[PDB]
Amino acid sequence: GKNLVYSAPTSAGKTLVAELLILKRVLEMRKKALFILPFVSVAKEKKYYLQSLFQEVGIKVDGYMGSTSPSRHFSSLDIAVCTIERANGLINRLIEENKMDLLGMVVVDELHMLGDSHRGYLLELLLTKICYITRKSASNAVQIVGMSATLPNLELVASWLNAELYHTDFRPVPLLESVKVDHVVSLCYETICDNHSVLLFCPSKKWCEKLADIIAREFYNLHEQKELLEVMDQLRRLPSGLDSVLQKTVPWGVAFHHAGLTFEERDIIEGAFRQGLIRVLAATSTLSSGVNLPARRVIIRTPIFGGRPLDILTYKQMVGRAGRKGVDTVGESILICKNSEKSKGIALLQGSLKPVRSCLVTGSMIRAILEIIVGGVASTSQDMHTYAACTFLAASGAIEACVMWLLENEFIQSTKVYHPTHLGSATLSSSLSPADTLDIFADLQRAMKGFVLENDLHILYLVTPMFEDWTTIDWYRFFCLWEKLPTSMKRVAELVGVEEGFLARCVKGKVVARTERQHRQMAIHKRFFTSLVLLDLISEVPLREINQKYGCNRGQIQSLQQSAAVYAGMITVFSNRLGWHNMELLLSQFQKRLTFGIQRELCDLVRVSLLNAQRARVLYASGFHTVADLARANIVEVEVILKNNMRTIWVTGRKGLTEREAAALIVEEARMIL
Amino acid sequence: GKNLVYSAPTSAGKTLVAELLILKRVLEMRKKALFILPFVSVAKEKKYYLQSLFQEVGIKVDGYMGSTSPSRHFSSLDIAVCTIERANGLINRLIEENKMDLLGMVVVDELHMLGDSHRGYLLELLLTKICYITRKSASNAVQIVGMSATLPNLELVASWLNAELYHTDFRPVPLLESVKVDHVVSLCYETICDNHSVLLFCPSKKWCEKLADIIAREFYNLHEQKELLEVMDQLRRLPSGLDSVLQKTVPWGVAFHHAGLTFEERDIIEGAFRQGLIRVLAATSTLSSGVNLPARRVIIRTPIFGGRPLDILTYKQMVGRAGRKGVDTVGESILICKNSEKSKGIALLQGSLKPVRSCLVTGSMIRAILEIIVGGVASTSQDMHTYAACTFLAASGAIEACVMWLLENEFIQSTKVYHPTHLGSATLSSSLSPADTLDIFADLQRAMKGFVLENDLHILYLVTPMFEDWTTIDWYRFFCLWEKLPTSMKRVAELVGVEEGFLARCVKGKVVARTERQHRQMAIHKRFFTSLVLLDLISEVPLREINQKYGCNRGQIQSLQQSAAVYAGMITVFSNRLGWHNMELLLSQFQKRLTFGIQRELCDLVRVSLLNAQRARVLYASGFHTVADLARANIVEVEVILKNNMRTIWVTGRKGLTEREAAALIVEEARMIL
Ligand SMILES: COc1cnc(C(F)F)cc1-c1cc(C#CC2(O)CCOCC2)ccc1C(=O)Nc1nnc(C#CC2CC2)s1
Ligand SMILES: COc1cnc(C(F)F)cc1-c1cc(C#CC2(O)CCOCC2)ccc1C(=O)Nc1nnc(C#CC2CC2)s1
Repeated sequence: GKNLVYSAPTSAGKTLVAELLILKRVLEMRKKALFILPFVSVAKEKKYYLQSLFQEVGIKVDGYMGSTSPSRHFSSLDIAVCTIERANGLINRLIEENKMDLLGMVVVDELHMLGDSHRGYLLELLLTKICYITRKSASNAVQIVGMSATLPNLELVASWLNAELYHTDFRPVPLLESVKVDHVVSLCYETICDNHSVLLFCPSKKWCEKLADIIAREFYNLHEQKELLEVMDQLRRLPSGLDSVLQKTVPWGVAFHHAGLTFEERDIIEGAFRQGLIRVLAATSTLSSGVNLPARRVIIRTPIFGGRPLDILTYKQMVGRAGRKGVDTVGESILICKNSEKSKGIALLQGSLKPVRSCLVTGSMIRAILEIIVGGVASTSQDMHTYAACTFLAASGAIEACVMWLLENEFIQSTKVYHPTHLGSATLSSSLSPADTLDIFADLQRAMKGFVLENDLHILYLVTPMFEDWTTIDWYRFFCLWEKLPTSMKRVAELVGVEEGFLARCVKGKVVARTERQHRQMAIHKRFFTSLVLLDLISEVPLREINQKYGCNRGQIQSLQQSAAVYAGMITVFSNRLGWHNMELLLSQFQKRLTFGIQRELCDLVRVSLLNAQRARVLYASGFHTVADLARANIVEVEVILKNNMRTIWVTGRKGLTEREAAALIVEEARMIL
Repeated sequence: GKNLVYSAPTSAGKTLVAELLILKRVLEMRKKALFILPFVSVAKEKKYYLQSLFQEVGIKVDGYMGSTSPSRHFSSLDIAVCTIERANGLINRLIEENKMDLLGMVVVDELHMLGDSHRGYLLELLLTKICYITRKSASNAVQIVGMSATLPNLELVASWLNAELYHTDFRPVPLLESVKVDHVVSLCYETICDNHSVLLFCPSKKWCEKLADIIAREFYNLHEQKELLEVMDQLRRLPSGLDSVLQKTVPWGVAFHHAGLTFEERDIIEGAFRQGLIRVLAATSTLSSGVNLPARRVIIRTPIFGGRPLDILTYKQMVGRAGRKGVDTVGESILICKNSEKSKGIALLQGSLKPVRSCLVTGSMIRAILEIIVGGVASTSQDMHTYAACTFLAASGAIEACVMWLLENEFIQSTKVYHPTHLGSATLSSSLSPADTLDIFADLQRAMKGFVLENDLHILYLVTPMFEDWTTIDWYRFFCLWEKLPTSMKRVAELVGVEEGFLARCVKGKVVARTERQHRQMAIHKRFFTSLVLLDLISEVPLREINQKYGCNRGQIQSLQQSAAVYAGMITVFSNRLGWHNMELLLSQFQKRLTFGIQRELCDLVRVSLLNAQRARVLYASGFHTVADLARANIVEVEVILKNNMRTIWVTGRKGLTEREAAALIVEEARMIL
């Protein structure tokens, strides 16, 4: 229980050590384990893997990722496979409730993210709080396990965490590198003739689509069918339908995988590839940091990705997916270069990843100071410097500046001793960034004076996140929709701040330059467009209909859905902690409605993990209006309802599931819910 | 008519050459002649002097200064004694109306203000426009005469204006500067016994008052009466009454003069000092650049003014007031010093004033570009660079940045010819700075959607200027007034943006730190406090009642009065040019009501220059409700009304006026108006 930080090339079973450590710790100390994964997809994959592995030892495994959360109290859980942001929230809530002693270990995967990143600082703060609380109260308190690629300063991280060090560059499939100067037809032909699949990464999404189409054309012209047809049918029965280009590419074992698709389509392509059924997949940069998806031959189209040299970490994690342990002898990754790109290619071939930074006036420091002060762990400035000493920045004078920033904005109160008033406690328990909480407070307080209850648009405007640019807003379409809007929605539009003059400016004049800080007025109209999209989402309209009506593809629609669900949950917690009972009551339902994009009727019927938003409606239309009603039904009835030995329906973390047994698991899990 | 730029010490008849030049030009060419003065008080004094000097030659003199404007069309005028800002506005209007050829000369006094100052850049833009128009369209077009103290780069100014150069250090009363460091009573006794006046310059208002108090006390302990009693009675019957400290200081030949007093009290004190009735006058830095008030001996309290060494220009214009031409032989300017202040004093005794800068992304450059483009004198970048060359900055590449700034904010439209749209023409005509015109547009547009006509407060909030901090707001009193406000005024308070939360924050907690640009919300509450003060002003409540109710002294109240009058006129012109007829109609009355602080009924009755706000009320309450009704009245009637050979009433630019002939002039001017 002396902590641990180790690194090893992926595909070497590096998570094996972590799984055994979780087993030993949870079985001996009977304490909790937090498994922190960087992204939601890998988080779900790991959650299902842990569930499958450990279901036989009477141990629960349920994770806090995305907009979801375990259906059971955290007390019953034994392993929590959460994400970085939600793991930080978990740590903050545990500190607030004075139950840190319940925690037995915090396993962290992909520790290299702790450096330069928009979410690495959350990991740094989480680990810093663990170290601080462990040092203040005492050698079996809380173990930390870390995983990553070859880190130049891995020993520095181990010293920071007071953990052992273990780094070995061993992989069952050695990776060979000998540059030999598109000329891809013969290469792909000789790769396929060897009975091997191909994974090729492209810089753009349209470029990936086009390359998949071209490769399908090559294979169709020049040169199992049952499983391919099964995958085709699986793709067909989806809310968003089947892509035309995907339609003409899939039958030839060639397809594409980009952020434009929906999560279900991406899952279908990934699962098809893992079986070898897809012989060519044109992916993008996102898949590099996605689920474990090995391929004998990996292809990288160009060192230039998005108008800049491809990152060394991205290249390393792309090449790490070259070779299969147990069936391959040697994998291969090829980076096609050019005369001008030869220098970039040779530069990327050599050199390890850059050193890990700290990313700590800065919003991260204000966040950390708030966390410690309102967590009741660093109240007096005497001990608050020990926390700064515990940070990775120290291990590798802004505290006074940030502390003042919190008192100026009434986040904390001074008495020598600092305390939170109500926005410090509402900000920390809400897991909202203190910088944006001022705007959130101002907007919510304004809404409660003049709220519009005719429709859900005013509630949607308050749970609409604009922390990132999900899509390039089309302003002519937006103006047309504004013209077509009813009066009920226009009332809320005027209330929030949307002006017809600004839309008139944008429809014809170029995007107004937001040079001045006071031009958050641009963010208001983007937020209103997003809120209209969200209203269409929760009105249960098809993804394609929204895509044509607003210009946002289905992938961006789903990403906005997840962001709005998480933001609605966060705002609900904020309002609950601020004592805004009517606001909390209005916002409580919306988290699930955004999560699933369903109407108020289906909220109870989506508590079954096996019931989608489309499957909730067909079961709801048939006459099942509640989980209890589902619990009382024959398998054959739901089977025929769904139909109106070969696998068609798709669900996350699935198995050899067919329509026959799919209905059986709906009632079985419905019974368990009761 | 070859322009001219000359410098000479004040108190040497340095304006005689200028008066001669205006006389000759106006009589020969029969063309107008502006006379730009820096401040409103000196502008009024010069206007009255020119009126007296040229009334016998059929030359009409009436200036555009402060919140006032001539009652007759500019066409009838022969000399316009305007201020820097209003002279710039006059030239802009002349350019807009394509009647620039009416101008025969532009005499500029105190040209040293061209350098470091918040109003010098207006002078630079004015002179640059004169030069550009003269050169683009030609020997005797528009003469420019200049004046200043000893200027290190006077020849540079002459070269910029392409004018002559004359610099002379000659004064009839050669000044004898002498710094020296018990005997104070003896020095005061020997100075006063010489039958000469003394002018002290103290840094603080309170210290000036207290020093005058101690000097009066010492004169009393060590101890014409009729004329001093006349001055005392003149001070007595003023709207602000008589100051107790001034009451006990005046009758000993001692008095004080600061911005705290009212314009009428300052005028009375200055007149009494000029006649010799006041022997000792403790003034402040403001009087240094004010009216021509010579003194035999000037004394400077300490070079430390406002926590910093006294300015060199300020010190020079202080010593310039030492010596009377015609009755005195020599002048003395003593600067008492201490051990620590000896170095600063010695530094101030030696050395001339610093060179004149230009003060030209900068708002001044945006203003200049807007003026030229909207005026139709530089529509293409080819010639606009010529205007840049004409500037004093050139004579001693930001245009592209400024032109984009105007296109970004829709001040001008590109076609490559440039034009104004509506806000470019409305911004130039109103003489509003383009930086603040965006906020003004946003606020006025928002008001027209939800205007409150119950009271005059919502109109006042839109004509309240917050370009400077006229007073330090006492937030406890403001909160008390807030909780005591009616509902009609609270409606407008909530409409504009005033929140009880911010007022509560300020009432107990320290003044909130406005570290962020989004915190113009502090300016809203200061503006509302100022608008309440203005509402009490135009409601015709006494100055003392406002001072007790709000904490702002009478001098600050009058300064805010003038600022609000000018801003109301500017906003009225802005609304007129933008085509806002109802807003212009509502704002049209308020300029005069704010100029005089009267009610709607007295607005017509104050058209007589010889009628204060108090003199309009006593005549109105009697039954004279119109200027025409005044024209039909006997002198004895108005005299008895005023009562209910002694010069007891004060009026600007007065003469041996008592209540007997004061009534006579009221009816005489009433007839002239008709
Ligand atoms: C109150 O906070 C949430 C509420 N609800 C949801 C859910 F509904 F989605 C998610 C959150 C959340 C969102 C982000 C985030 C984020 C972004 O990256 C993306 C969205 O926009 C802002 C930035 C980070 C942390 C949290 C969070 O606190 N998680 C937890 N939940 N239970 C917990 C417990 C417990 C007791 C056992 C001890 S800890
Ligand atoms: C439209 O502008 C005004 C309207 N009305 C008043 C009056 F009612 F007060 C004053 C102004 C004004 C204010 C400032 C100013 C200023 C500050 O320093 C102080 C206040 O806040 C902003 C900064 C500067 C210029 C002007 C102005 O244009 N003057 C003129 N009037 N007729 C003119 C003519 C003509 C035809 C013969 C050719 S030119």
